[PDB]
Amino acid sequence: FHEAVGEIMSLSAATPKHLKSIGLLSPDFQEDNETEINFLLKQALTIVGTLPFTYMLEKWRWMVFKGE
Ligand SMILES: [Zn+2]
Repeated sequence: FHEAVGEIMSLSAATPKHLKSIGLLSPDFQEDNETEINFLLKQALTIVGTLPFTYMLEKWRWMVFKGE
């Protein structure tokens, strides 16, 4: 829960909608469907990248500690 609450803020803070309202991103900047794809893939390579590895490592550790 702690890390989830810490990460939800970072997820929203990185949106171009907030950036163009905070002044760092110029208002005359329209996000394209390709930049959205690039950002989503960059996020995915971390989020969905770390999931199967985490599950497999935990399954292996649980099966080792259980003696199977
Ligand atoms: Zn933290």
